[PDB]
This record gives sequence, structure tokens and C-alpha cells, in this order.
Amino acid sequence: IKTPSPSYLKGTNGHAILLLHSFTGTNRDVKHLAAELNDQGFSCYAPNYPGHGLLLKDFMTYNVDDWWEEVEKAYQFLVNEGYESISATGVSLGGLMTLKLAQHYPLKRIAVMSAPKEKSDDGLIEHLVYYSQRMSNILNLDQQASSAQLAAIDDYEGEITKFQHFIDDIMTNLNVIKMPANILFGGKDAPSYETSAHFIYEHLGSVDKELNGLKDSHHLMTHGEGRDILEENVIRFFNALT
Ligand SMILES: [Cl-]
Ligand SMILES: [Mg+2]
Ligand SMILES: [Mg+2]
Repeated sequence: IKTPSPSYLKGTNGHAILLLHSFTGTNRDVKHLAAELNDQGFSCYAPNYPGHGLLLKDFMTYNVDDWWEEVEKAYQFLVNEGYESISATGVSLGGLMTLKLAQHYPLKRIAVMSAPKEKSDDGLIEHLVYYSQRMSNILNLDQQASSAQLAAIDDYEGEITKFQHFIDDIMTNLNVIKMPANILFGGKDAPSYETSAHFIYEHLGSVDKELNGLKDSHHLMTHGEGRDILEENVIRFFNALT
């Protein structure tokens, strides 16, 4: 049980793309999309947020400051490798990280999948419970081990509040994002993600921006139904760099 190492695909076209994963996910959320972009010539870097991949109690000793710091380090890695063209994409939390990156750095373009404009305490807790349940079954943890992981959720309340403020701060400042942008959501995701996507699209400062609601995509747009259409759309968007 460990947090995965980052995934760096070297390409040939001189353009680099950061790919950022979901809350409680890992970079396996973006593996296929990264590889497909690299097959088109891009360099791709998919970091893993600290804490992710660990059992729930350990996971909850990291927070949004740690996850953002890793994103900053990933961007700096690409700068230090010599890339002059750096772009970003991500799903859910990774979409939020992409927007925050765009507020900090001269990204060439961004593609944001399934970003929320707010999250409730109950919604975040439910995601932690699902993560803990899935981890325990994969690891075949016994009754007592699995039960203790869920016991620790109450002490994460302050970090949930921090996560909510992190979202709010990004959403308040979308007007500062001005590079070309592609905002995507899935028609088989909850309605709130369509509402969120419209809000994000409308508040971006970018002159060149598009909104794509893909009817057969689910929340994790990179996986499952609709994936070929999602990838075609995202790859076409980044191919405008070439
Ligand atoms: Cl999220
Ligand atoms: Mg292919
Ligand atoms: Mg609609």
C-alpha cells in the first residue's frame, strides 16, 4: 500500500500536458488519456496527490494544501525539463487543480472535466466512505481493520472545510483565466455538474472557450461509457497547439 509514483511520458512535439486525477483517485484515472495524447506526440505528466492510494486514516493526514503543492511541483518539473509550452487537464478535483494552475501560471490551454462549483460536507464524506470500502475489499481487510478506517472520518472535519474554501476561492476568480479553455461535463453525471460547468464556462475570462456536455459520459469522464468521444474531443482541443 503506497501512493503511486508520477507517470512521465516523453513525446516528440515539444508540448507538455499535465493530467490531474480525482479526489480519492490516483493517476490511473488519466492513464489512457495520457497515453493517447503521447501517441499524438505530446509529453504528458500525471502526478499522484499525496495521501492517495493509502488507507483512509493515513489518507486523512493529507489535505488540499498537500495536493495543490504536488501539482505545483509537477508543473515545476516540466519547467525544469525545459518545456516552454505547458498545458493542463484534469477530472473533478483535477479540473479544479487545472483552473487553479491557470490562475497561477501561463498555461497554453486547459481542459476541465466534471469540476464542481461547490461541494457539501455530506458529499465529500460519502466519497471518503466509498473509497475506504473499496480499499478494504481490494486489500481483503478483516472486519476490525475495515471498521477502524471508517471510524477516523469525524476528525477530518476541518480539512473538509478547507477543501470547500479551496473550491470557493478558485470559483471567485475565474475571470483571471484567459487562455483557451474547454469545459466538459457528462450527461450521465448528476445535474449539478452541468450547472457547475455552465457557471465555470460563463465566468472564465478566456476569449477562446467552449462548453461540451457529452451525453453518454459519466462523472469520471475518462473511464467507461463515452470514453472514445471524450478522448477525441480532448485530443482535438490539444492538437490546436500543433
Ligand atoms: Cl471534487
Ligand atoms: Mg489509440
Ligand atoms: Mg444542457
